[PDB]
Amino acid sequence: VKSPPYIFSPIPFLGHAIAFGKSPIEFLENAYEKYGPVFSFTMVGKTFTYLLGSDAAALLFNSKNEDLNAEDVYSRLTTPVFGKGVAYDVPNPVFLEQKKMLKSGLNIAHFKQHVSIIEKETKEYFESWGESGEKNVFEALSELIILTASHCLHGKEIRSQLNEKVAQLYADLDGGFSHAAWLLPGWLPLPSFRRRDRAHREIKDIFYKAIQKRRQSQEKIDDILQTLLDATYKDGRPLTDDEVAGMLIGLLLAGQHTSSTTSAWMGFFLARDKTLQKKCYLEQKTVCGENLPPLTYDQLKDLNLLDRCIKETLRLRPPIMIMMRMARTPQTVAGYTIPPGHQVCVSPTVNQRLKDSWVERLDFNPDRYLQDNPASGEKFAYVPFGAGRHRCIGENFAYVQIKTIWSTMLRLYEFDLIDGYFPTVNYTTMIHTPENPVIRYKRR
Amino acid sequence: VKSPPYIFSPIPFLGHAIAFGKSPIEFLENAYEKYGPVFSFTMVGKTFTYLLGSDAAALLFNSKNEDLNAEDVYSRLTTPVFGKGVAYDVPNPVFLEQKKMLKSGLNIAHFKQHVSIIEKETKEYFESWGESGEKNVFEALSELIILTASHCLHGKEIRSQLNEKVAQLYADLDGGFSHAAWLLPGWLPLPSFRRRDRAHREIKDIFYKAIQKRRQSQEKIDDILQTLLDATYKDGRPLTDDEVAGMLIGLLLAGQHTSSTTSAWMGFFLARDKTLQKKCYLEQKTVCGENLPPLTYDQLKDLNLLDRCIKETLRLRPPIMIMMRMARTPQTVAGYTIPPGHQVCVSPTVNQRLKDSWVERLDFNPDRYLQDNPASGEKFAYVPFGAGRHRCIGENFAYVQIKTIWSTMLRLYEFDLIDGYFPTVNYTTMIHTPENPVIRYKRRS
Ligand SMILES: OC[C@H]1O[C@@H]2O[C@H]3[C@H](O)[C@@H](O)[C@@H](O[C@H]4[C@H](O)[C@@H](O)[C@@H](O[C@H]5[C@H](O)[C@@H](O)[C@@H](O[C@H]6[C@H](O)[C@@H](O)[C@@H](O[C@H]7[C@H](O)[C@@H](O)[C@@H](O[C@H]8[C@H](O)[C@@H](O)[C@@H](O[C@H]1[C@H](O)[C@H]2O)O[C@@H]8CO)O[C@@H]7CO)O[C@@H]6CO)O[C@@H]5CO)O[C@@H]4CO)O[C@@H]3CO
Ligand SMILES: OC[C@H]1O[C@@H]2O[C@H]3[C@H](O)[C@@H](O)[C@@H](O[C@H]4[C@H](O)[C@@H](O)[C@@H](O[C@H]5[C@H](O)[C@@H](O)[C@@H](O[C@H]6[C@H](O)[C@@H](O)[C@@H](O[C@H]7[C@H](O)[C@@H](O)[C@@H](O[C@H]8[C@H](O)[C@@H](O)[C@@H](O[C@H]1[C@H](O)[C@H]2O)O[C@@H]8CO)O[C@@H]7CO)O[C@@H]6CO)O[C@@H]5CO)O[C@@H]4CO)O[C@@H]3CO
Ligand code: HEM
Ligand code: HEM
Ligand SMILES: CC(=O)N1CCN(c2ccc(OC[C@H]3CO[C@](Cn4ccnc4)(c4ccc(Cl)cc4Cl)O3)cc2)CC1
Ligand SMILES: CC(=O)N1CCN(c2ccc(OC[C@H]3CO[C@](Cn4ccnc4)(c4ccc(Cl)cc4Cl)O3)cc2)CC1
Repeated sequence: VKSPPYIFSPIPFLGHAIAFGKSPIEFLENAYEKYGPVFSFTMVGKTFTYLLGSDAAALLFNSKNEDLNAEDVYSRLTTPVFGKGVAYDVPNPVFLEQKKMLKSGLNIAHFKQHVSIIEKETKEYFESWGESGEKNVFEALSELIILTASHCLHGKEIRSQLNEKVAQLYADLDGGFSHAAWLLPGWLPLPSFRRRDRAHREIKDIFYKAIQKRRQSQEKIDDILQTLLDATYKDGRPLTDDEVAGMLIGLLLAGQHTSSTTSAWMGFFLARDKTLQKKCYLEQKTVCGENLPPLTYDQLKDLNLLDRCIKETLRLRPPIMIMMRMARTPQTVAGYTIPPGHQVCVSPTVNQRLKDSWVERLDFNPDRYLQDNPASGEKFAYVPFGAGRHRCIGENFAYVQIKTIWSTMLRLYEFDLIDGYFPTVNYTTMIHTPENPVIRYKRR
Repeated sequence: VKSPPYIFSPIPFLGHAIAFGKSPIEFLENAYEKYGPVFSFTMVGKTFTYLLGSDAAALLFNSKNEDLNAEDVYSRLTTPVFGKGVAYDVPNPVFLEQKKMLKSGLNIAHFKQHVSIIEKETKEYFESWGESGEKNVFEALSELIILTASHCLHGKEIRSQLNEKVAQLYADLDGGFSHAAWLLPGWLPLPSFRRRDRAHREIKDIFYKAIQKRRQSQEKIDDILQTLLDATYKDGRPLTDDEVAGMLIGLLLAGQHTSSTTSAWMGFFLARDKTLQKKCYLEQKTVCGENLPPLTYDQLKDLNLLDRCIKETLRLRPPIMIMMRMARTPQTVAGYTIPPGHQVCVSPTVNQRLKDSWVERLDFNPDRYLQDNPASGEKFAYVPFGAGRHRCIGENFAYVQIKTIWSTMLRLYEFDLIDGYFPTVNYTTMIHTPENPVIRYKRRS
């Protein structure tokens, strides 16, 4: 019985809050060098054990929620946003069943509807950008993906309900994913806290309309919303309008920022490497045809450089930078015993550029997978959508959304850095955004 | 006409204060990577331009004080501590004459007196350490250096006055060297300013009577104090007691924490590398004889290995991390022009560790000066004592003090890391101290 190596700190309560908050990746890498794959440190009165590399990460991924708990650590910020009865407000096994319902709605038949739907929105959004200029790509992508995600994961009913003042209510909901919502108790009246809670009530209320609007129309519509309204537990109990609305919010959030971010980054990687940008466009012609017809799901499967470009963007910029659990029981990894109380953590980001197992780690090189790599060489070195019980379900949909958008975007425009500026990473938010994400764009 | 590359910060007033504050060398080397030898950034509403590498630092080192001025940047810290009419409170030509006088005291005749003074102080101090144990070297060293530096630089009369009270007065003065004193206006009253001011008066008062008393006795004492009492500007004008008192405070502050931090680090470099440590002890025997007799200045010149260990310590841990100037007129380096108003900096630490010119840069290797190295291969790669008009005058004394101390310390003890711990650097203060500088020791064979 032995404790993970502990990283002592000068500052009594803050701990490593300032060094880690400043640049978590450098911090975690420096710690990996000095202390190894399993270590502890204190931030803001809380102790964190991190698991780095595949072997160590294995513990968090392979474990039961009974032993490494996700609600204990997420409820604080998620439950106020998504709502009661949904996600981390219920016991895990109840959650899994809701996960299976959402899974059902994410299949090839729906994805075939999604492709053309997203393609139209993309084309129609970018009518405002004209033939050339300099605009913020991430904000454009943020707005577009709020349109595409809603169109696909919510109904046409809800998509037709989106205006300026609804995006504001979504923005209010984003402000729930904060530094402060995690650390500070909910009973404090902060600006962001009231802002968020106001929007939750409103948007639940807006979803109540559209659920009622569809529950009553007879036209057989087969999208994701229908899948939810039709589903049932092992019980045989259908979902309450509340439950449904709860998981509609969870879909909107999961599906929006994780794809805007990633799309935005890939933009800058492709603008920095103009040869690779050219090859992606060439592959568009080679696969789909020189006449560039509207996109099909079946064509997507064959855009393999684009696919690896997305694989590689997610490698160097996974939007979920950290996974967390609470140790409810003692757990053993690498010979260390993590005591109950620690928040146990894995970082895809660190794992995915770890010097031990990636060649030219900081290089944007989608051909790395066409060689030997730990993404197939190792279990948990490449892990942007997690693994085990808490593993993602949006991977196919996120690949469809991003793929369609960038196909359309490369068809519209050639992209370039402004004065060679490659954006750095903003760590002031759990939304990890590119700093000043403005690209130059020529018509193709 | 082009200004240096500038590093932007989101944070409005503070700018890079946190990123620089936390790890300056890390910050500066990453900046070197992205931007090159010359760049500018801002902290707490001040803009800094750094000159990294021999070629760039040549600007600061070669420049005249009118162009790149030190009073403008040092005075707020310095004058309150040393007092008026001294150092950076007077125009630079006046300071040079002052430096010339101090220099004339730092000669071989006095250094020979110093050796046997310092050795005795060292032997006597470390009697409280006993056969073995675990103690805080850095604390022991600063305590010791206060005694040795006073004895050598102030004289026997002042050293006999050194008690618990006076040690506290000096520590209050040290408190004047805060980042706070550099940033915040002097009419504010933090606890530490009051202390600095009160202690400045009480120390001057002590030095006054000490100066008075020797100006009177007939004992022909040939030391650094007498050199000051007998000195004269080109004028013909001798120093007033307040000037003598000033530079005496200057001397103790100067010759104290520079030697104590450097000695402490060397302790840790020697404890980390045990076969190096033993070779140093063998050198003692090989040079001074097997009997290990009392140290002499002459013997110190032939301790080449210990010399290079100090040289190498100063290379990796120079006590003065940043030298600074105010730009009064515009200056040009590497094609860039620094506007008047920027604070222009060099860091010996960064220069002395630069991938480009240092083979295995982070390695403590005293024998690197027996190969081809940039200390002789370049101009300003190795500059722990500065260069140009503001060049240090204390190097020879520093070496005498540290060699004598560590020579003795090696004869007395063998040193070890506690649990393989090597202290990291404390940056929260201007005395760049080692973290938890406790060392293991046992009586040497
Ligand atoms: O000696 C090296 C160390 O010195 C300085 O640390 C001081 C620090 O600045 C102050 O904060 C204070 O420490 C108090 C601390 O704040 C409290 O948390 C508490 O500490 C207790 C721990 O909570 C508890 O876990 C246990 O500690 C044991 C560890 O659990 C166990 O793993 C092991 O620790 C070893 C580490 O695992 C290993 O990594 C290595 O530690 C290195 C550190 O990681 C590194 O940061 C540095 O530490 C410096 C530090 O920077 C200084 O500021 O080097 C270390 C090399 O040793 O080795 C560890 C063993 O040394 O064992 C420990 C038990 O030894 O108990 C502790 C109480 O002991 O109370 C503290 C009250 O002092 O003071 C410290 C000491 O000067
Ligand atoms: O633009 C004119 C500028 O040109 C020269 O600077 C170049 C520099 O020498 C190159 O090294 C390189 O600099 C890179 C830079 O170091 C990186 O940090 C990065 O910068 C991006 C930021 O990371 C990102 O945050 C954002 O910047 C925004 C700021 O965060 C925000 O505060 C605000 O900027 C305000 C400034 O804070 C404020 O001081 C003021 O700035 C003006 C300067 O004071 C003035 O000297 C001049 O700068 C010259 C510079 O001296 C040349 O050497 O004009 C400045 C701006 O007009 O005014 C701002 C208030 O609006 O807004 C910015 C958004 O711009 O984005 C930046 C830029 O991508 O990227 C750089 C790599 O390209 O390039 C620069 C520029 O060519
Ligand atoms: C690039 C896009 C995406 C990435 C990189 C991503 C990443 C992740 C990661 C890392 C996890 C594991 C979290 C943990 O273990 O703590 C996860 C879980 C999950 N994701 Fe995503 N996601 C993306 C898009 C989506 C989409 C579009 C949806 C909705 C269809 C979604 C819904 C979910 C759900 C329901 C979970 C399960 C949470 C749990 O079981 O505790 N994600 N995702
Ligand atoms: C190892 C110990 C020492 C180191 C590393 C050191 C370092 C330095 C450095 C880097 C400078 C240049 C300052 C600048 O340009 O900003 C300097 C200047 C100076 N030092 Fe030292 N020093 C040491 C010991 C001493 C001692 C013992 C004395 C007095 C006996 C002393 C007195 C001075 C003086 C008078 C200056 C000139 C300041 C000026 O002209 O602006 N130093 N020293
Ligand atoms: C203290 C500290 O150092 N830190 C505070 C906590 N910090 C953190 C916060 C949240 C987090 O996230 C995990 C939870 C919350 O969000 C998702 C991630 N997600 C998003 C899309 N797919 C998955 C999620 C799951 C299902 C659904 Cl329906 C929707 C979503 Cl948003 O899992 C991960 C890390 C890490 C940094
Ligand atoms: C904002 C910022 O980034 N920062 C704050 C200011 N920072 C700084 C502060 C002081 C400094 O110091 C140079 C001046 C001050 O002190 C000496 C150094 N000194 C000591 C011994 N030998 C030389 C000195 C010279 C002669 C005599 Cl008589 C006595 C002394 Cl104390 O020169 C150098 C740098 C640099 C870091």
